[PDB]
Amino acid sequence: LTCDQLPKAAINPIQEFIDSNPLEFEYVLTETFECTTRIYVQPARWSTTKAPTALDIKGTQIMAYDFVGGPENSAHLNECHTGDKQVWYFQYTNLLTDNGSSYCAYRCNGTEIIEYKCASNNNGTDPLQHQAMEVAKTVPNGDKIHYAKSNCPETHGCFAFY
Amino acid sequence: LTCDQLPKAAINPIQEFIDSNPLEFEYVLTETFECTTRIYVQPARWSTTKAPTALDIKGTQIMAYDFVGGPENSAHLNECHTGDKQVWYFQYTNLLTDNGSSYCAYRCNGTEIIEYKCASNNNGTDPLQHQAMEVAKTVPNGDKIHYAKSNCPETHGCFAFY
Ligand SMILES: *[C@@H]1O[C@H](CO)[C@@H](O)[C@H](O)[C@H]1NC(C)=O
Ligand SMILES: *[C@@H]1O[C@H](CO)[C@@H](O)[C@H](O)[C@H]1NC(C)=O
Ligand SMILES: *[C@@H]1O[C@H](CO)[C@@H](O)[C@H](O)[C@H]1NC(C)=O
Ligand SMILES: *[C@@H]1O[C@H](CO)[C@@H](O)[C@H](O)[C@H]1NC(C)=O
Repeated sequence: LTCDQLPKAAINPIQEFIDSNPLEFEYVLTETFECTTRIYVQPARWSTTKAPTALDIKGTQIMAYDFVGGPENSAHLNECHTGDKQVWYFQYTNLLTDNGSSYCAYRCNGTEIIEYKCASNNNGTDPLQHQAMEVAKTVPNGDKIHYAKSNCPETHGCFAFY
Repeated sequence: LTCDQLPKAAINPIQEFIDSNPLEFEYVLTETFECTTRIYVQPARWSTTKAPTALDIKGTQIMAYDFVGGPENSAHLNECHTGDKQVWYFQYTNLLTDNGSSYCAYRCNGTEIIEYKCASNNNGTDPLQHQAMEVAKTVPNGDKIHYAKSNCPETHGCFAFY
């Protein structure tokens, strides 16, 4: 199996993601998105693209990306500080269940995987999530995929921020 | 007029704030919240306080505060990185109108004002907002209140983030 052959799952309407806030990552590829919270935001009233935004928040640092739909269930992200483009797909989503929400998303470079983000608001207890992670690790460079919360900083009274 | 005598307006239910996302500050007191976007987040499924969170996002930096209600329409904030406490009130709110949402909030130390945050998603066009700012500037230390967006960094394709 190669990264281009992974499933490209249907994307839930944006409000379903917003209603899942806040999420934390359970499995990631590089160190970048360890100990990170995901927040979805609807488009600004003054946005001329009317693209929603994904926020990746790691302590007191934040990466924001406006995103729009592309072909074959892709998300086309524009990183808001640089204007750099990223193309993402979902292996699966399972939002707004009786046990909360999860999904696994990935970014390829051709046949290899270069980033991975499995998110949930149920502490990774959706059996689909572990299952998806085990499939993603089988594509080239998927050996890097690892648990995202092994050594996160101590909290100071909040639950999704530190 | 002193800061303790400013109005302490009714607080809209949290979902009305969430539905106003994203907001930007129009008037602030210190330099801290210049060029800053406000995002409200519902409590995490795993939060034992079930407090919502306010996010103040300034470029790639973020301050998060879980907050709960206190006496006399106060918001009691817990800054998520330090555990430091802040007590806030609203001069007014005007959320989810046909021209969007605005509010002005403040933080006193006794008779003086120490921080001010007027937010909107309509570029400060709610006449209540300019009016509230003109009242707040009359309390001790209100002379510091100023326009929040005079010199913000260039955007790179997004609208509420940079
Ligand atoms: C994929 O890798 C190649 C080789 O380094 C690079 O030129 C390209 O920009 C990368 N990203 C893609 C195709 O999104
Ligand atoms: C979340 O899952 C991790 C890993 O299994 C575990 O160590 C932790 O106790 C869980 N947290 C809760 C609140 O159940
Ligand atoms: C108000 O100012 C006094 C004097 O510096 C300080 O001790 C106190 O902690 C400040 N903050 C309050 C009352 O919230
Ligand atoms: C927002 O208001 C400022 C100050 O009046 C103005 O310079 C700017 O052009 C306004 N933006 C829009 C999109 O109307």
